[PDB]
Amino acid sequence: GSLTEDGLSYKEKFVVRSYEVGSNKTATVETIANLLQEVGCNHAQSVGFSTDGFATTTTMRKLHLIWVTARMHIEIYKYPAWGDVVEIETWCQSEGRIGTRRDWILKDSVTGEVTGRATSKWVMMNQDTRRLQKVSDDVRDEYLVFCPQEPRLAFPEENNRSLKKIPKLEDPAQYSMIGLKPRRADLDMNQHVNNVTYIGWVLESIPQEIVDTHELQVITLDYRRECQQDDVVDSLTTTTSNDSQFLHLLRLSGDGQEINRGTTLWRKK
Amino acid sequence: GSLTEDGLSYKEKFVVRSYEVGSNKTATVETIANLLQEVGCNHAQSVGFSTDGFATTTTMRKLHLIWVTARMHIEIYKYPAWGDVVEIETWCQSEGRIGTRRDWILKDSVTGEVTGRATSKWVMMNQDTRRLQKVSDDVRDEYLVFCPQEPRLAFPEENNRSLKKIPKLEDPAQYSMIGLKPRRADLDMNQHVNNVTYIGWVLESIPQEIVDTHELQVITLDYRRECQQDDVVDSLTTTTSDSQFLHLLRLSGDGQEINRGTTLWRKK
Ligand SMILES: Cc1ncsc1C(=O)N1CCNC(=O)C1
Ligand SMILES: Cc1ncsc1C(=O)N1CCNC(=O)C1
Repeated sequence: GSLTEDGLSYKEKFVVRSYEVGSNKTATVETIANLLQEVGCNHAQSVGFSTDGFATTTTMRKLHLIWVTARMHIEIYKYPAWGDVVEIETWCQSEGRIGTRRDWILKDSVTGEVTGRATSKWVMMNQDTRRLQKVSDDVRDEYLVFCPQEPRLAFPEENNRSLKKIPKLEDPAQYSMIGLKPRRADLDMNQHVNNVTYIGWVLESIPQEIVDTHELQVITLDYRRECQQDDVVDSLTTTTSNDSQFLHLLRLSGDGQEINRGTTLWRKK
Repeated sequence: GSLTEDGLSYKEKFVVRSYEVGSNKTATVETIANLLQEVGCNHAQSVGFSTDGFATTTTMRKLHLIWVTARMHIEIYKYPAWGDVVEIETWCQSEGRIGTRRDWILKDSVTGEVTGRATSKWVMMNQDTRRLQKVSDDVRDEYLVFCPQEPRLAFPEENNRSLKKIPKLEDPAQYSMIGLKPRRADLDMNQHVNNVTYIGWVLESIPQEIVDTHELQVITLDYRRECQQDDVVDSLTTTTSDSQFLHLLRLSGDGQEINRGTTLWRKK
């Protein structure tokens, strides 16, 4: 991988692995999400961020602050097959005091065509108190160093799916998968549950017949609260709709505390 | 990746990923096991095996046969850190009518030193009846085309750890993790639970304090029966001792054994 000529974005190629594919012999959405996270991490290292798994700036370390995901939105047109080379371009942008955004474009390395796109919103959090906060002036000035100054969006459109409000699923759910627990392979190097695991848990309550007959086209996931290593999760899904749409909810199995909410759009194979 | 000059082994380089590492910022044993499986699949594709996830020969397809894992043994001296390049060399060998073996050597790409080694035993199974079989004359002939004819072993030593008999853990277990279930990311392209998932489930019953203070040096795992997509597993562990453990994976309900194994850990 490497930064582009202007030093304002980063590109990396990946060869899709045997264990990274599903029944259709193409990359799962979890493999796509792991690759987005990997290229994001390589971009951060290349522009001088912390090499400790937290990707913080100098001002962030002085104030004991970290970036936490608020939303992930992924749209896939073609999933790369086992053995194909996918090229992913990524860049960051500051959104005033709200937070920051990381965007991605996925391409077929051979044809050069765009096969997918993604966007993620990140918010500032104090590492100690776990309280969300606004982005300060000094942090906004550090982002100018490596971010394009004219707006560059993976999802530019006037009314795009990436910015839609997601409602809270009402009981009873149409489908459910209960008692989901993370194992050590679900944790990152800092022992927090990997953001990609929440995607897999959301999808666990989609009926197998939908997965067997449809391709996942869009997924939008809101991150409300973290699942801990010793927490147990319930994944709930209700149909909201040639195209199938679902509303999703992840909550703690005990008290029912919400951890994530989201939506998926599937098209017939 | 590519076959070596003699066409009897295969080499591939991997850059260790951010999500592939543990708290020590080095590759987990599950990442090592996934990389062994990946280079194994690339080797099979390059020597003309089926490209459907089963890696069968032409006589295996006519007889409706597939290879199933009987044992996996991995010994790691140094786990590669996040961003390091690891080089893995793999080859196969026929063991008469018993089955076949796939062996691996892991090296630090920069220094050229051996940082680990692995060996796996595979047995023939009829895909329809699920009955184990011996390897027939015709499939032993096909293995001669891409396997070294003089013995090449990752664990050559007589009476080594990779060939030891593993006992069955007796209740009560000292430690346990119950109610483990596979999700879709645990399945392979043919919807069977990935062999690497069983390694993770074995390790789930090791106390966190052992993981925090020790490095895993050796793991030997026997595969007895497959966990299905709708099965629930209990992982049991008892200390037998350097720290050594005896492990058992069994179905949550009736207690049917699926795997048994051992691990050896060294103080950090
Ligand atoms: C530079 C940056 N700005 C907003 S997100 C982000 C980033 O690259 N990451 C990936 C690693 N860990 C994180 O928490 C965030
Ligand atoms: C060629 C060969 N011979 C014994 S094991 C093996 C092998 O490469 N694999 C990896 C893919 N799927 C399998 O079932 C076994």
